[PDB]
Amino acid sequence: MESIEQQLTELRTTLRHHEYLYHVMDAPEIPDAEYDRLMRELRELETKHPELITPDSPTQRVGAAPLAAFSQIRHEVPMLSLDNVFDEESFLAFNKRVQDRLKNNEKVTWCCELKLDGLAVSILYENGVLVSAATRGDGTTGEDITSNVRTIRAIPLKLHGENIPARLEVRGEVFLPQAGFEKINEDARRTGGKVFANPRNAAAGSLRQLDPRITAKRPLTFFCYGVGVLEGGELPDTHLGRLLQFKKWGLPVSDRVTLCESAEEVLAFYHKVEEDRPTLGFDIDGVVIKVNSLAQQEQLGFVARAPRWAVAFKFPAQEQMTFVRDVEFQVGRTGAITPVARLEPVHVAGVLVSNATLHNADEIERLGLRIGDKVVIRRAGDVIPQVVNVVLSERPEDTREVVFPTHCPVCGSDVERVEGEAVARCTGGLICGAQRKESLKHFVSRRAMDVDGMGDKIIDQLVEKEYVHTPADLFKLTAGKLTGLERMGPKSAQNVVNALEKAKETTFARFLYALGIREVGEATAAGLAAYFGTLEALEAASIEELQKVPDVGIVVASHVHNFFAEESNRNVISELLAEGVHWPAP
DNA sequence: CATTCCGATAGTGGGGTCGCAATTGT
DNA sequence: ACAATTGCGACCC
DNA sequence: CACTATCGGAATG
Ligand SMILES: *OP(=O)(O)OC[C@H]1O[C@@H](n2cnc3c(N)ncnc32)[C@H](O)[C@@H]1O
Ligand SMILES: [Zn+2]
Repeated sequence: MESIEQQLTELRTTLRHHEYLYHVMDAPEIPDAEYDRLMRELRELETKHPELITPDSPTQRVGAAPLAAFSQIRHEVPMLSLDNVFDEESFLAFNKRVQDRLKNNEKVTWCCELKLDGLAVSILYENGVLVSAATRGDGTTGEDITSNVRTIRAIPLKLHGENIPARLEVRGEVFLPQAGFEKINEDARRTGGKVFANPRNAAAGSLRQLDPRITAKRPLTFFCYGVGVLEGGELPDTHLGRLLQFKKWGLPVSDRVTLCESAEEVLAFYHKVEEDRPTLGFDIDGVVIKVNSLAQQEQLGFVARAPRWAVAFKFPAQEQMTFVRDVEFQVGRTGAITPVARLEPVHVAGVLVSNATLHNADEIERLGLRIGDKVVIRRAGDVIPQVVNVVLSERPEDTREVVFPTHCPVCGSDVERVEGEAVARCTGGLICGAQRKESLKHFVSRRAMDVDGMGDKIIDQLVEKEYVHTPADLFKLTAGKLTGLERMGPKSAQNVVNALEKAKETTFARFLYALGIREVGEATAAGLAAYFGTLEALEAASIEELQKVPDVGIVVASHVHNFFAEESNRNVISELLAEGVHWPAP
């Protein structure tokens, strides 16, 4: 309610104060994640009132600004994923889905783009002025990388054409072309520097640098592919049309973007790009096919993790060979026992591969895999290690059978492989230390209670030393007790207590998900949350009423019902609430 | 309607690099 | 008593 | 980030 001038000055005062403490204490940086935040808030208010900007304002920073801790930025519009298709048939299925859905909106035109291989970045432009830039994070909240993005030559600090909207969030890929990647490695080996493994991870590392001066020396570039929040302007209903407009604003846009009228045209485009792939000058992992019309785009809507109007049409992945040195079994929070191949380290498409999931016992039999076997490996989708097949012809004289454990490798309990099901799991329950660990690990994960600083190691030790038994115990911990832990310390322990405290404020959906109810993942957690609104109506629901919730049948209904039916869980929840955990009432 | 098909999730798995701070070295 | 290493978790794909 | 099993619900005969 306080006037503009009074708001500007209160932001500048806090900013100039942080800079003061920085110099005084002779600090290495500004440990306050609230310095980058305040700065973007000042920029947002300033671009809004270009006449209320002073030459003394921190926004007119004359030279290198003081280093500051990374802050976060919320995405009004989610930065989701893409459903993948790997072959012409997979695409035709996608095409059928889009068609069968739409009601005689017949004219479906496909906008086709290269799927660049770097990292996603969202850039907010207010009245044509670049105010902030953020990564994707969990889709809702991402890291503020404004300082690093400002050093990217290809990204204009201000747009220029006509009808520039009041608010325009530009989404695209930041990346290192091959020549830039090689230039950086040539410099690393010349000096004592460390060389990067590939351009994707090098580009990402560059944007996580605390000191922008270092980022400025990385020849990062950018390409627009979409839009986030949009307010004002006169943008067209065609996706291509919009990119064409961005290009006119001065934003960088790939000249390869094309329009296809049929599925055959899309396929032709796919093979065309596959052929010129080596002449691009940068890496790609495929092409993105999307409904060009923003209207139809809205009719198709999104699913949990991705739009229904687009797919990433990926290229086949580069294969390599190596051998299995061993197969280990890891226990998950729901008791699941997953086999993992330990491989002889081999380089594949830019990275060192040492491990690959084997999924389950059926997969191991399908492959006929034995310890010692030679295998064909590949980074599926150009990211994840996958064991394609065993090379029988080269099976060593001496190989060892892979024996699925009949007793959990942790608590020793019996393993259960239910009739007709493929998954085998540990039956120890609360007795199993691996389940306890994985469960607490899941409770603390980014899409759950999001407790920064709590990882596999700290959790392992807390469960090992019997300090924690249930989620509630996590908040009873004090700096004193944490300080005396392996790889733990005074400030380190304080950061955890702080993160735990901050984690108290959540949402019903995240809390529900954090509880780890069988078959209740993030999507179902949100559905149940939105349906009942309160933890009361939920645990008071019957199996028959639970089945009224969309996408919830008897399996889920029963698991949910049996979960709250247990006093055990009732007190875990009640204790968490007692501990302080809470969320916005509907 | 009984089966089969399929869209959408759940659950569990991988590697690179950087900042912070625990830990080791001068 | 700082300075240089390096374990761990964040957080990219 | 990818894969597979599984669940819920739509499609098939
Ligand atoms: O499945 P996923 O999470 O890897 O995919 C989402 C990411 O795909 C990238 N990308 C690259 N090119 C495009 C185009 N042209 N359109 C939409 N997305 C694109 C993004 O970086 C995104 O996060
Ligand atoms: Zn066990």
